[PDB]
Amino acid sequence: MAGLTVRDPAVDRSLRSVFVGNIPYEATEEQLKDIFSEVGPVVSFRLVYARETGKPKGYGFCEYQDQETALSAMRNLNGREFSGRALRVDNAASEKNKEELKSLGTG
Repeated sequence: MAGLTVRDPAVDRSLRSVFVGNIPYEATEEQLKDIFSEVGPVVSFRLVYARETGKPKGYGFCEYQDQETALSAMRNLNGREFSGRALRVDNAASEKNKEELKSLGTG
């Protein structure tokens, strides 16, 4: 990306992570797992839900094993209908999407 030396590995992790939205409340993390695996190898992922009934908020994130694989998700999954809801997949490293993660309370 920048082409600069980075000592913080969290930067590369953020770059290879994406922010996923428009997730059906009927969808599970296991269903999302499959959706993510269609793109490529995955490190981690989470679906954020309301701490009450358990109903998903429809937002989460996915960490891929490669930054280009994460970009492939942004290419493929972003705008792709998932059980009625067209998924939004952005770069988690983006300030806006990080603030969205803060709103979700993921860190």
